[PDB]
Amino acid sequence: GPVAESWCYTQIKVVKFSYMWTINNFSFCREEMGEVIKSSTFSSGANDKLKWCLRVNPKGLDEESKDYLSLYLLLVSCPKSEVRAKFKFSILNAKGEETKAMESQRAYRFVQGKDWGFKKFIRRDFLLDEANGLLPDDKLTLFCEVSVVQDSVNISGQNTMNMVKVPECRLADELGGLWENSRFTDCCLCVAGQEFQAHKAILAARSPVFSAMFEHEMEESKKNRVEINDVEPEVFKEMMCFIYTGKAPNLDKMADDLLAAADKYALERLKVMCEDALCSNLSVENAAEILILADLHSADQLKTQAVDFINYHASDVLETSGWKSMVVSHPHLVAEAYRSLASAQCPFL
Amino acid sequence: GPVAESWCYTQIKVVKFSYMWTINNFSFCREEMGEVIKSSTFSSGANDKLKWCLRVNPKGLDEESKDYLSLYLLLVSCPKSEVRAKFKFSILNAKGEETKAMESQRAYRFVQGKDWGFKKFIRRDFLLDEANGLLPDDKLTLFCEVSVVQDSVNISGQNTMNMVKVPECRLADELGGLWENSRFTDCCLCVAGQEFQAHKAILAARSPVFSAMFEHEMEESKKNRVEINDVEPEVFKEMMCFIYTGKAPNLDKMADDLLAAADKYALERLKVMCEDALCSNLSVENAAEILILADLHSADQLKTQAVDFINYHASDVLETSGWKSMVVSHPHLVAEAYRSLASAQCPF
Amino acid sequence: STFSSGANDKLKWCLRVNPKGLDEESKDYLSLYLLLVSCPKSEVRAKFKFSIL
Amino acid sequence: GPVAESWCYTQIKVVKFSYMWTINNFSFCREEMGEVIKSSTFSSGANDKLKWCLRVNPKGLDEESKDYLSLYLLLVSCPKSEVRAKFKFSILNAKGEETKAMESQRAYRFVQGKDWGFKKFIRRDFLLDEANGLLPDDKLTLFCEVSVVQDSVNISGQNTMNMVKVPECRLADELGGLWENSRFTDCCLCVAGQEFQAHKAILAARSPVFSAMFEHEMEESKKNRVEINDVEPEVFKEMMCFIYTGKAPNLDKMADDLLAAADKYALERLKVMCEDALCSNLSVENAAEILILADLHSADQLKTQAVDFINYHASDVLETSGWKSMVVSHPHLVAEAYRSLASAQCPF
Repeated sequence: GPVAESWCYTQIKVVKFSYMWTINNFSFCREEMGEVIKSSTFSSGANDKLKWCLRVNPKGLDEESKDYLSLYLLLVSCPKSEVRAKFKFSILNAKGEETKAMESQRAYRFVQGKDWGFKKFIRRDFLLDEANGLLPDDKLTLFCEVSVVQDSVNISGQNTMNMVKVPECRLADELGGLWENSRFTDCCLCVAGQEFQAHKAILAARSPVFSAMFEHEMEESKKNRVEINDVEPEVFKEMMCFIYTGKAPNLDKMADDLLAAADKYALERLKVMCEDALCSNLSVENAAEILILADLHSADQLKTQAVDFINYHASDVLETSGWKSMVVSHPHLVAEAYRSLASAQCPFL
Repeated sequence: GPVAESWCYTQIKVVKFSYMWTINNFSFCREEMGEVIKSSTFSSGANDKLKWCLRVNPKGLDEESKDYLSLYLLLVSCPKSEVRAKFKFSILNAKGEETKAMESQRAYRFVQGKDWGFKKFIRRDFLLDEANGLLPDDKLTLFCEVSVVQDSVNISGQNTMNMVKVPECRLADELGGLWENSRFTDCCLCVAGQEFQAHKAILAARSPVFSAMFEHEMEESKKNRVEINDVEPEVFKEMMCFIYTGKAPNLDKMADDLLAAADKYALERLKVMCEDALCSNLSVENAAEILILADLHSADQLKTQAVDFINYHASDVLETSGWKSMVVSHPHLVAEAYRSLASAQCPF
Repeated sequence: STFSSGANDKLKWCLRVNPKGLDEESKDYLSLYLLLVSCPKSEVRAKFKFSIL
Repeated sequence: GPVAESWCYTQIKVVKFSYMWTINNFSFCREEMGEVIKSSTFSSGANDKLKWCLRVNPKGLDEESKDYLSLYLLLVSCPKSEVRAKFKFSILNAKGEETKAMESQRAYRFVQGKDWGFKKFIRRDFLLDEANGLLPDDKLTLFCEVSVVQDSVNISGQNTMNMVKVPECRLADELGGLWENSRFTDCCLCVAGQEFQAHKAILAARSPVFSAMFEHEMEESKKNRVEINDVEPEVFKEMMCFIYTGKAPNLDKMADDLLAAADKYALERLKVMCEDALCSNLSVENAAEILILADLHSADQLKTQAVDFINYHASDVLETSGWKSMVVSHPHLVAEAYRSLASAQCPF
């Protein structure tokens, strides 16, 4: 049984009657063919508004039956529009067990005055026979079962999926919020006159450089009044945003001096983010100073990509005054570029 | 496995419905040829405006369907114009397996009031044969699923290009290193005599109760030392590992008391995480105990799921001795179970 | 669109047309059908008449 | 025709793209069998999201179309899932009429990158012979017209629910009565000695230039009297018969100076609707006097439409003496016309 997410339970209400119909002194039928005996009206607890009755002909109702008992069912009151029904009849013998039971194969509709039943019910001679016990002590016993169907209803239920939904990771969010809110600050940064503030453990975890003068028993002097003079405060605030959160929102406008800050403080992750930022602006004129900053800050991937770019576009780099100043002030780096261009991407002649 | 300069991932959106549909007293078919009986309109959470319905003819649709039960599927609600879907019908037998599970090879174009189905679905006499088990206890149990597709989407990725890449993030690893080489910490706590050390701001960032305890009536006098003698250290160290790392590796072995710790320290994600763990560890022989803890430690959706599980398996849950202790200990939970099962059996 | 009158507002109806047809007899026949979309009672009898302005 | 109590108008929306296409020097087709030359991507103003294009095989697509010019219609990009359309192809002759036009009876299904059309569109030798005149100056021009169908909407118009009805709006009629009956005005103006009567608040309700003049320096001392001595009363009465009634009945007969007053008094809606009249009265013999007004009185859409008319009819606008007067009076208009003509004739 597969699990579903929606389902419907179409239920059609069905009720069952239980009726007894016993007539005494049946051998005194007192009439010839074509005469009926209407029963007493009966119902059940619900809905108690459908009044049923039975008509029975001891002799044959028609010339075709004659030597035949015939039994019918009739409905006399219908508060609704119409009612379809099923029925099973039976003759109770001397012992009381059901014999000669015939039922209806269709759900016949009934209106007030409509009858349904078996006119060819049982042979009258077979009933009047005594060996089968169908007429005990001049009593005729009949067993009536009437089943009534009602209008169909659909409860319908949407089954449960309702699995556990978990929240996302929040550590970056609350640690970043802890950065601005600065609850229970332990150290007071100083940057170009600004007096920033931060904790101690997160810094000594992010940067080996910070833990260098923190592990060497330098707490009571340097932690309260730590002085930093290299980085400007805007970039310095941005790199603590990186320290506490792990994100660099506006790196694209400050990729150079934040790379200088990353080189100073050994934040290798931010080093490679600055490599990322300064890679994707490679124009034919700025590659000289890109090489300058790459060699000054010991960058690897950005330096290699800049060397490949200047080897590709040396037709226009050489005209720039940055390249001439590069050649003058940096003897070794031009030689390194010559080395890389020598045994790569021109060995075909 | 070559690597390319670009990559296109053309994805077709697919939504899979599931549907149970059960009939009682079918042998009283009530009508001749031409009868149709409809089902209820059903849909999943997506998109909540694409409703479907079944439609079955008991005796048959036409004269050549005299000895055939015909089954159809009708689309009743669709805001858009054209929606196509490929469906599969089956019959759950007495045990519950599918029988004549047939599929349509095409995904027909459906519109507002369009029907498709198998007119020659199953034989009438083959269904009404009792030896086949196709009518268990005079009940028809069909199982319906439709696979609906939407307009395909193109992500249009473009890899290689600039070689630049991040060497991920070392945050969790270095905060674990803070567990490793001890720390010049902020505060020394006490867990049943055993000495643990942890910082203050990191606790105050992720826990309202720690921030409430730290800055009120303790930051002036007893800032260094505080004692917790309520949660045992073998789960306490793991809860502090959740505070430091953002995740808990060891949850399923020992979620029975760390969820109590999560309620005691108001960590919402950790509550939900152990809630999911105990939801996966629900079983018949302990569901009363999961209900006891879910009511004791303010779990809500876990309480609802455990109540639903007990409603599903109420026959054998009553046999376990845990329910008998639960009756005399917490009668309100028993009343709540009766309350929920009353709504479950509202029609009957 | 589904339609009914004010009373009793529980028997909703709608129409359906096949512009080309349904079967091989209706290759050159427009077909019009009327169906009942919702009913609270068990069954309802009716007679209908169609027209083209 | 009886009136029914319920009705429902079913509308399936249809839009239309009207298209010109023009190719030079068709004798230089430059290739044999197998060549295609495309067209630019085109769309209409609404919704400006359905992008179509064309393609033509100068020799043919298959061996059955060796002597057939092949034509197809192609859908390059669309935001919706699927679009159907009915299309019609045509060829313009030398005289400017349509010849050998043929269309398709079926609303074909189009999707991203699918073509539809007639491979056997026209006979290549029939185009090649000059007797029919279908190749004017070795150039081919195509008339393409396509209609796109859209989703169904039903308005479901219910009638005879309520016999009562509200008479929309008579407020414009009473405000028109405020001008004719003059209904105890407050401030009496003076237009070239003639006396007109106006109320005070409802002028400033719509006029930004009156709201500034009425409260500053005028209401304190000379509140009853102020003089307008630049606009003639024959059009000033028609102008004031808009601020009250919300409309202008007598527009076209003196739209030449109504727009002159419109930018003078900064009435935005009056300026646009009089720009409508002066755009509708565009012709070759008055384009100079239209453009001089559109430049002196800060018209923008009128100035754009006028210069676009002059660039297209510049063969005979230069013959007019008003153009010669505009040249010697306003050189900047001539410079703007040269700039727009250079932008139009950028490829040459």
